[PDB]
Amino acid sequence: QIKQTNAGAVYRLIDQLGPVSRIDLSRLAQLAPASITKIVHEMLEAHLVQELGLVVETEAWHYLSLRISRGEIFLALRDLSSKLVVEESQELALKDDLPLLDRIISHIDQFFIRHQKKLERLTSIAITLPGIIDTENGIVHRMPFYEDVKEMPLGEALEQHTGVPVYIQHDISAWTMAEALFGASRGARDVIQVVIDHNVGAGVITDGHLLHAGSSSLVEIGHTQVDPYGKRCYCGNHGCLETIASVDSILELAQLRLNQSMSSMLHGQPLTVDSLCQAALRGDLLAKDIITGVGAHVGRILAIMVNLFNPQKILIGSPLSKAADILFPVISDSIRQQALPAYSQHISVESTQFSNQGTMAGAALVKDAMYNGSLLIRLLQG
Amino acid sequence: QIKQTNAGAVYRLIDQLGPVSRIDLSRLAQLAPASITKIVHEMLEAHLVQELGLVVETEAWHYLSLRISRGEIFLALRDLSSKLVVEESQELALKDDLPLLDRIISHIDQFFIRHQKKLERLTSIAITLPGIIDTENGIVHRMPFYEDVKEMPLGEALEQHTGVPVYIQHDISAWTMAEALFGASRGARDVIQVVIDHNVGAGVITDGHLLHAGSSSLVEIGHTQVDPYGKRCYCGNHGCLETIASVDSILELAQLRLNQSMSSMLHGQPLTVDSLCQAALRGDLLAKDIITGVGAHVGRILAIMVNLFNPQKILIGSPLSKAADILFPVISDSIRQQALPAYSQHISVESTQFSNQGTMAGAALVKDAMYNGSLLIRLLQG
Ligand SMILES: [Zn+2]
Ligand SMILES: [Zn+2]
Repeated sequence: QIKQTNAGAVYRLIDQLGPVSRIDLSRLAQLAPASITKIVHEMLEAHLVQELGLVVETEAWHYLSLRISRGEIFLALRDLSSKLVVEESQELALKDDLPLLDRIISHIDQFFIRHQKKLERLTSIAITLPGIIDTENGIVHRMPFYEDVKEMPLGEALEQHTGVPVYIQHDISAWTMAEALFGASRGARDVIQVVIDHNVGAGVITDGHLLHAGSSSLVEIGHTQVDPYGKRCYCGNHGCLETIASVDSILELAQLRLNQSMSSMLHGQPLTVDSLCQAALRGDLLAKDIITGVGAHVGRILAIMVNLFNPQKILIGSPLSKAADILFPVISDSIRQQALPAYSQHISVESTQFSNQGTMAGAALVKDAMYNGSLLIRLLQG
Repeated sequence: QIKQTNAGAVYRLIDQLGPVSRIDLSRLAQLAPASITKIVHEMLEAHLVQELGLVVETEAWHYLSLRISRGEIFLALRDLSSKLVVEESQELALKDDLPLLDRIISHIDQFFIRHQKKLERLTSIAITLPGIIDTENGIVHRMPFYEDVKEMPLGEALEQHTGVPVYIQHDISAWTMAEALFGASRGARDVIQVVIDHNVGAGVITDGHLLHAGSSSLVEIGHTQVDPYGKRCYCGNHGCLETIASVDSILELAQLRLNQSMSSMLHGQPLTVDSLCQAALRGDLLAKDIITGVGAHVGRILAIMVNLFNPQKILIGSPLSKAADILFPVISDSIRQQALPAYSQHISVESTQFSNQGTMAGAALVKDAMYNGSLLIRLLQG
């Protein structure tokens, strides 16, 4: 276990600083040159690492990142650098004879069969899905569009099946980790990342650490009830924030409001977050009102979170950030009016660096597993 | 450094779950039989540990536990078990000639001079107080009752003056750790402890770690907005929890509504929190209304915190715990109504085991330093 951390800490460095020397790794990782020698030599003998100084070897090593969303599975074969080999997306019908679990395995098998020739060593699967997720054990408790899913052993069934580690994460936590490693929150101690998407929620980084990291519970603010009379949520409650502020719910609402309007510009195109944001940025009062509304709800909850966590940055990750110039000040205003001035004083509401499209976040699951060394040791089996 | 972590882990499992043999510790603390003999022996030598299995030897190992409050200082001499040896309190006037740091040091000096024959080995001094605290450097940045406190190096100075380690912490943080160690939350790796007195605060442990351990910030629930039409808070915003749940506001409101409700039992006695709670339990409509009122406000925040943190235990530390039969069900019901079913399902809202009068909390600071092995390393110094 001590071995596990050390290897990962040294891999991290090679990854981040390579070309880098054995001598340098020694001081930076605070580890005896002898330990560094040992760790590095295992890495060389596995082709996890190459010489020139030390550097990572990424081509020979692949992973699958899956993403699941409403009626769709995305699959991507990628290098450990995260470079894409092949990408597919497929129908995942919402209702079917077969359990979702199988249908999933089925899609994966088809992928390997199809692109079997592009495959180098498969190291792991990174999965990113909506729902209520035990990322420790890879259990999907409940999830949004496939009503059929209850305590689904996604992680275990897939490890059993592929013989490879399965890293499963919620979309939001995955994204938070991506922004932490590669994004807008690198080397930040205290961040709250809010995501307004098909999901509503947040990841938190406190004292430099991802809250709940590698535990079986997540930050689950999207399921704090805001309407005691609202629509049923897949969590098993009703009126959850996600019910009101998810992108899909905003758009259902806009549609209903649009139906009573004959004045709105949103009548010009099919209704999409993009047209929503486009219209609001022009001063369409309906569109603006809608975005303002979401602002108020998210602001409110974010304000509570500010009082508890005292973050340095707030990252909004969302299609609505197209309308940053309406959305962000509303969030800002809530936080200023609703959190301790001393905590709320010099807080920037800023957008996320990434838009989290496709399977891009999977890289954060893998690098994370390399860095904490868990995947690393599994790899050093050979 | 590397030796520390283990030594702390080792003392920890001997402390709670002793007597326990070498080999039983080998598997529990995950260190080789050879490493488990080494650490224990040093412990047998310095007498930190005794044989029978291995028991903690504590009677002849003292620390000074300090508590600063409104114009007052509590000093108490304690067993490493936390067993009281002697306990005194002094005047600490809000304004004086000799700076506060002096008068404090001066007080401690006098304590030792006084209780000399009862002293054994002084291991450390634990200090507990309100204010903003550099828990790391023992710097008191600011603190409520002594406006003259700015950047006070309480830690540095007392160590320099006494030569013993000096652990400083905020009331609520110390209390939160004290309930997890000796109190109502023993066993939980995850706890929200809400404190409702003249101030509203909270401590949160997730994964056996104090939230904000790595900074000077507090879980400032007191300032979360519970009422967008409420009254101004000293923070500047409106409708802060504290505005309504602080014992003071509660009595303020009771006083207001009592003034018209000449049915209130609350007319026979002067208006104390206790008479209020006594009357709520006797089913007085106003008292019960007011207590319920406070409950639903706190309940709402706690619902959000549950979704944030997923604790196993919620502890209320308050005079209002006298109304637990009323306050707690209302809080429980909020959580159940408002938070993620998975998280709301088996959660206990129970009362804090201690009221944190005096110094029963310092104890946690020392125990912690004994468990991370920092004090332990110091104590194997000689
Ligand atoms: Zn929900
Ligand atoms: Zn306030």
